[PDB]
Amino acid sequence: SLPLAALNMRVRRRLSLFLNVRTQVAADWTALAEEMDFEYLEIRQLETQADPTGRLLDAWQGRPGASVGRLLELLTKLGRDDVLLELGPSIEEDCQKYILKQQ
Amino acid sequence: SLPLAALNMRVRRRLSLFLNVRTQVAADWTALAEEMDFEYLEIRQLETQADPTGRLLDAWQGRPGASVGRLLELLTKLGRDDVLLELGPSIEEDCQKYILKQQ
Amino acid sequence: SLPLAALNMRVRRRLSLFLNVRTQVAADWTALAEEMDFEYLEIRQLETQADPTGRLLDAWQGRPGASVGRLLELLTKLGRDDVLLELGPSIEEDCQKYILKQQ
Amino acid sequence: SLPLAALNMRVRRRLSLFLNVRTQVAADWTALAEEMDFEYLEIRQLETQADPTGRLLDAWQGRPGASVGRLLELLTKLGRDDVLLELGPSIEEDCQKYILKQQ
Amino acid sequence: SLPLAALNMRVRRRLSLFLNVRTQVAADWTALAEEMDFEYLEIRQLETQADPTGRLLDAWQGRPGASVGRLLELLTKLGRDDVLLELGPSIEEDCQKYILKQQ
Amino acid sequence: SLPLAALNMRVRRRLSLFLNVRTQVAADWTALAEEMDFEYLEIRQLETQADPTGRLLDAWQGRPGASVGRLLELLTKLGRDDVLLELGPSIEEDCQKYILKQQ
Amino acid sequence: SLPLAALNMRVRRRLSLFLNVRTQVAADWTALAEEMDFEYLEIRQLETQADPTGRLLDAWQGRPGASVGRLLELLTKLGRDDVLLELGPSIEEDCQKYILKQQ
Amino acid sequence: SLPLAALNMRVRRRLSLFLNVRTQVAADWTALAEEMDFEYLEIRQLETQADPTGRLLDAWQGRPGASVGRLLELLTKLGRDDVLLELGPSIEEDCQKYILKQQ
Amino acid sequence: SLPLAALNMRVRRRLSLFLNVRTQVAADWTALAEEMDFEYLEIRQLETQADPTGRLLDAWQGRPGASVGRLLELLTKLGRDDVLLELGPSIEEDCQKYILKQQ
Amino acid sequence: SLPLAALNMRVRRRLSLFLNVRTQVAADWTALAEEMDFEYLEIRQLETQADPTGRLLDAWQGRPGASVGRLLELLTKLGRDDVLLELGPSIEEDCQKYILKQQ
Amino acid sequence: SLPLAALNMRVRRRLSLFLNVRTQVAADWTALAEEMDFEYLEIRQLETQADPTGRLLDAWQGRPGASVGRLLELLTKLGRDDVLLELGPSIEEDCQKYILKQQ
Amino acid sequence: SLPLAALNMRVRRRLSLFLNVRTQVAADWTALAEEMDFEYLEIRQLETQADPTGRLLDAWQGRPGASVGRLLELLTKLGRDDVLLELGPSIEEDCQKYILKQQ
Amino acid sequence: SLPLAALNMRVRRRLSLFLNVRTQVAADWTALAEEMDFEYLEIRQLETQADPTGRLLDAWQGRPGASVGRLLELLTKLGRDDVLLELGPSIEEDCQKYILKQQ
Repeated sequence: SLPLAALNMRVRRRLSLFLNVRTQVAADWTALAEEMDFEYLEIRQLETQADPTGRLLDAWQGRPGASVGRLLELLTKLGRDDVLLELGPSIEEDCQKYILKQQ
Repeated sequence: SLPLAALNMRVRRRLSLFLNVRTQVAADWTALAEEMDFEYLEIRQLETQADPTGRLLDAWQGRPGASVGRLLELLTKLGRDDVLLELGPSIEEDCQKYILKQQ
Repeated sequence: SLPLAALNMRVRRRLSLFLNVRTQVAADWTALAEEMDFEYLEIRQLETQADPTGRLLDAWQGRPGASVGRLLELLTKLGRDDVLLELGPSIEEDCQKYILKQQ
Repeated sequence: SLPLAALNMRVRRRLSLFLNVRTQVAADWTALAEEMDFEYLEIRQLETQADPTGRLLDAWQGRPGASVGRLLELLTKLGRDDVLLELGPSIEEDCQKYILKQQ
Repeated sequence: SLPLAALNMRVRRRLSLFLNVRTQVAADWTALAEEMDFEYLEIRQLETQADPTGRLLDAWQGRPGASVGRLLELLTKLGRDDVLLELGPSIEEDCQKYILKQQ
Repeated sequence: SLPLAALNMRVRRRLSLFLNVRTQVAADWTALAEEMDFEYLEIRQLETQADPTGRLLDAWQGRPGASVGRLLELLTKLGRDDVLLELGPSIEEDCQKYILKQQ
Repeated sequence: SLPLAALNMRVRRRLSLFLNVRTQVAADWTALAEEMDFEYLEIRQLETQADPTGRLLDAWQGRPGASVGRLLELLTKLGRDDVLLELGPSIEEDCQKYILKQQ
Repeated sequence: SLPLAALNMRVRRRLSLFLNVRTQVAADWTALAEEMDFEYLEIRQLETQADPTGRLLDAWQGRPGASVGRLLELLTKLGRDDVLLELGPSIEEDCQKYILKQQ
Repeated sequence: SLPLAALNMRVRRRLSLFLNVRTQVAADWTALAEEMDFEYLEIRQLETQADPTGRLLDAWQGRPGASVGRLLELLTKLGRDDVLLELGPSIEEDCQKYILKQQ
Repeated sequence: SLPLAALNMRVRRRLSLFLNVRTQVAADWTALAEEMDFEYLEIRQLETQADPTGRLLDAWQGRPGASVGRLLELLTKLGRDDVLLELGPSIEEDCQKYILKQQ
Repeated sequence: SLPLAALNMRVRRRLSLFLNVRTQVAADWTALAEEMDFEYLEIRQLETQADPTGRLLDAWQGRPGASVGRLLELLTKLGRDDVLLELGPSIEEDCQKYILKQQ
Repeated sequence: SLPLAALNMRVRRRLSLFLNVRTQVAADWTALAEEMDFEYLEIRQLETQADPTGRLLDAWQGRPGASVGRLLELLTKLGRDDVLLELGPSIEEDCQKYILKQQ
Repeated sequence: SLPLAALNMRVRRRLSLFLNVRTQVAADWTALAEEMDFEYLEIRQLETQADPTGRLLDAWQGRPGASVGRLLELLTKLGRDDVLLELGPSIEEDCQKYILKQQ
């Protein structure tokens, strides 16, 4: 559907709080980065700078498959329903704000 | 119900004091880790780093069945009523604080 | 009320010292930029150049809702009462100077 | 087809919002600048001044292969379909305005 | 009283030496971060970057209850009188310097 | 053949689960680190940081003999056929993905 | 067949209760350790640390002949049918769980 | 008097050599940990990690009664005059060094 | 031979992906920076800013020994044949493009 | 004595190499910035931009106490005799050049 | 020899591409500006406007030591042989054109 | 004599391999840190970040007694002649390189 | 001669298998630890952690008399010719590998 420029700073910080908690067992932002067809060296470069989830979403702005619904189904494919229950209405509320800005 | 981000540092330390006392006979954090569908190698990786209960709860943040009530009923399924009598009101008090933060 | 041209260089530097301290947790200038209906790409463009709070106030000069009182109530909506206690009398003192310049 | 003077300020700002978000992994304006046969020192000179995408399009005004359709196919060669879905109708609407100005 | 901008780099380093010694038993900076109404994911994000006490004080700059006396009474509520006996006169000496800078 | 940048995060975590189970009798990651011509002090430095198998593979990125097939035959020389039966098809599936990324 | 990572913590504790009862006459874990081609000094090193059956199974993770069926036939070769009658269905139930995790 | 930050690494290792020799009869570091008002689960958590005397002194850094003279009188209350005869002049020599660092 | 202005953005990013993976054991970009006669404080200054390999190549633009072949033989002297097998044809392809631009 | 315009680019880079190595323990440029009566928010603003020592000396150009000898005695008050032994003759050589330019 | 009016726009742009790449480590145009006896405030004024190398050469038009050979030996004194190998024949070709214009 | 900026990355890594092997009995980097008049909380802060020997040498850059010969005699005072026999000629070879850079 | 960093993981495990078999009559690792001038409390601290021979060799890395030949003659002074007949060629083979690494 619509690109990830609809997601403003408040949602993109709340995704960061969940996803850059770096765990060796479960699906942190590196599992998401692998599901978005990033090379290992790209993920390893994103590990260095702070907020790697935000830089991951910035690097996944211009990619041939990127959208908001693709992000919401990749977060379901990872099984992390932690984020879709809290960022459920906020992502829709920032979708409708971007649509109203496009009028 | 609500995710394990409602559980702040004070409760998550008091669960750690009970659960990472590693016993060969009774139900320590490894029995809880088995009840949360972790592989043996995941539990064996969590044994290495300090506070394995806290890293266990961090790795069980994003999992398809995780919640606070699921944790409270898995601690009942293990029979450890040691923790539910002391962390009874504290888990509710940090549930209501997270709800009030969501307003 | 009156536009943000009443705010001269001394107040606009003291807002910059508080607001462009970039934090991942609390409300820096990006939370304020989101509260003023800026797109994510606008905020991301303002991050690049130095003094992003000053360029944020320059980009919020000509906007349909902009005023001094709107700024003072958006800084209350973010909860940052750090700035309203120190820039309390200075914003009024530069309001009254702009009024006296209009005579 | 027709040169890049057909692209007025509104499209050239919306390309700037997408393309000068400088990422180390994906295709920002420097990948586009490399696809338009610029030397490394030219791109390095364009990095210094603000809005490097606008100065990139100004430096690619007079070049032997430059057109609007060449820009639209170089943005497809980079795979960034982020911009062609939002700047789809606007580039055509400013093409038809330039044609009507030529009568 | 007065905000935490009165606390310069020397005091803010000496608080860091005491408070980011991370202990599982006593009150390190995470107990202080919980006493300042931070979510678990905020504290978990502050654990990642170096000097978490300094980033904790930066994130507690703009918060509705923040002051120097609030910090001095939260360090008493944690019972850590280690810091109030050594940073006793230094916090007052940097309070009086900030007051003299305000004249 | 092809370098270890073909091995993305999912395989490199599954090698970590088998290989950093530290045993005194059998061949854990330290036997593999010795087979890759590392000094004792290098292995002793890799023991300190978490995920020593991942940091071992990162330190064996740029080495004169490193490849994917060299890793698969060093894991056979150690006799650990535990990993080649489960990471059999996954290493080939991430080889073919890296080849398709090179086109 | 499938490796010993299928055996989670509950089965690996119930094997430990039977097998590390150290007897001079019958077949405890040292007879099993001899049947798995361990040297005397390896078994003597495993005697020192607590739960020697669990460390024995960890040291027999990566070995050229190790599997679950090999363990079940070595426990038959020792004649200990004490364990195969109680850990009969549990080893199959944790085999099928590992297969379902591999999907 | 003065806090336990006066005690540097050499004294804190020599206390560790005496006190973490774990005896069932006499007063090792657990008797000292009980005399410093630690809960049983705190002491049981300190038993797990290596150098429990050093982690005990780190956890007794910020506590309402902690000082160097309190430590020297709690080691007298336990009757262990083994440590006060060898760490007699060294604790004073590191007290006077901390005082000279405070000037 | 020819200077490092022949190396455009695509090669200079692919060198960055390999070389700024910062390892304590092997030869990352700091070993290369030492082989190019940089002082420790220069390398320590280059560590601070992002993409230190790109800023390293920019600081090694104007140096008395710098060329493309010198870079290719210093990457052989470090033994990193990881980069010469993938950036083999690309460095020649951007050499021949710079020569054709010089005509 | 004479102002800091006597210090040209070569000395001001060599002070930068020593002083902006950011350490948590010793006296980097932030201790010097505190000794020159800068507020915490000023130092925090200078941390953001690259070469903070050079921007620190630029912000300490016009200040009521600034001179070259004041800088040389503040670098002695911090105890950093690292810089006065190497930038000993160079600061005098650029003092005498500024005097000869004033004739 | 002959003044810098012999250097036309094409050479003066190619010197600009090399020299105004602003590096903190090597010799950019500010090292050249220091070698031509400019004050720090002059160089700091030249930093503000775009193409600082061209404005540097314009400000070094009328100076008592300025010539083309002085520029070619100051670029050798800085060790930047990057520019003398590419702007070797072009500076001579624009010297001979200026001589032929003087006839 | 000469400061620790003479010691480049290769020597400073080889000191790190010997000195940050953390032992409870012998003289690791913490004994060296105590011999260089660091407080316990400084050493405890240096323990947290990786390569504590390198950060120890960075924090001992600007200190009133620091030099290369002081380091070589403090490593003799600790009795560690392990490092002076292997880093014997390398420290002199990087001393003479720094002297030749000073010319 | 050469230090104990020449002894890699395979020899250091084979010494551990012989030497940490703890006997009350013969010469285990504690007799060797006494022959290397360790205090009783040091040996008693090394008894606690697993592989006490490896931690004994790590604590005897930096000691004024430590070498490989000193170890081989202290194992002869204890009369244990069990280890010199099996670790005869392996210690020489890892000596020659360390020499070839020093080239």
